[PDB]
Amino acid sequence: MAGAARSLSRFRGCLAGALLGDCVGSFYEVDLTSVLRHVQSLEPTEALYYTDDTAMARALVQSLLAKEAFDEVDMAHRFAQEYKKDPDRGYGAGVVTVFKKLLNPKCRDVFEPARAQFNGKGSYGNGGAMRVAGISLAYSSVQDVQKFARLSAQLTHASSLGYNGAILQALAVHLALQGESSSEHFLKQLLGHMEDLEGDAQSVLDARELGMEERPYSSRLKKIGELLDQASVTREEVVSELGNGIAAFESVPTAIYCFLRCMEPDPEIPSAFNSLQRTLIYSISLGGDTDTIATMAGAIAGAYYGMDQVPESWQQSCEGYEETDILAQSLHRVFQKS
Ligand SMILES: Nc1ncnc2c1ncn2[C@@H]1O[C@H](COP(=O)(O)OP(=O)(O)O)[C@@H](O)[C@H]1O
Ligand SMILES: [Mg+2]
Repeated sequence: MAGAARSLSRFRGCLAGALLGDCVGSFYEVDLTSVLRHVQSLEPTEALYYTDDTAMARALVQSLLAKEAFDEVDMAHRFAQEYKKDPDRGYGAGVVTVFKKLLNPKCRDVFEPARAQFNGKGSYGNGGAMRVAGISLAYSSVQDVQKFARLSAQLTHASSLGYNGAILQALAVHLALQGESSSEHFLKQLLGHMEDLEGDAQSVLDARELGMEERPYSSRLKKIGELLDQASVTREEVVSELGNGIAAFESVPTAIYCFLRCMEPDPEIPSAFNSLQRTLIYSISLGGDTDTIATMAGAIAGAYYGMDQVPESWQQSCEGYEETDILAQSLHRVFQKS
């Protein structure tokens, strides 16, 4: 079991969970039967490549470790150089333009490329959120998590839909690292934070311009509360109400739903699977952007259940699982230990 709030086990389980989500989810980038069939093939060697989700998470974490702090110039450069070195990881069509501009040594304003995206409105993709878990490992306070989730996200994702998705994901990880909670209290804390954020005029403006409801993440969290109280919620219901898409708004709430729903056993998923495995399986069964939804659900679940629920056979199937683990331990030593 995962032990105290912000334990080493929780740190390790968080990054391993994210890696598992990316690697296993990537196979389907779908039905529950087919997923269950496919995961049997993990049972008894870095055979599953990671994608942009992990590549960016690793750069983000390496920046934090390098500076023992957030440094936007260092982080932007690490993202750009990681892309330069290994461009075929499955980066979004939009965000590669950001990396190209950052690679220009004349670029001394590292937030400006992201702001120019999509006719100056910014990306609303889930790429800011997919990599953000490291932020919550580095920072314990809600205040710092919000601040640095936003800043890290804004390096590529300047739309409030994009960066607020990243904050929500980081807040979910923040909470999961604290250990045992009712699903009620977990969801309620998230709702409260997003209601606070969606009172800001930039959030209200971005939402209105995109033709959405007035406080979008808040509305989705309320929907999650309803779904968690509803009988026999089907994949159709989840996907139609929450989404399974590349947009942050259609993937971050979904990931959180998968975590909360899978806190309890489910007779549709064999009992031999543990809670972390169940969460990953369920999230992939939703289809769509299985890679990023599973990566995000995995980060939350990993933080909550800890490393003892990370199956060696799954973990050792993933490219770079040892590097991922070292980074988690390093985050714990530098920012959690003294
Ligand atoms: N403001 C936007 N207008 C139109 N499409 C967008 C917008 N923001 C994101 N997208 C879509 O989402 C995709 C992924 O976003 P992008 O920022 O490239 O990468 P990431 O997957 O890292 O979020 C884009 O290639 C595009 O298809
Ligand atoms: Mg990916």
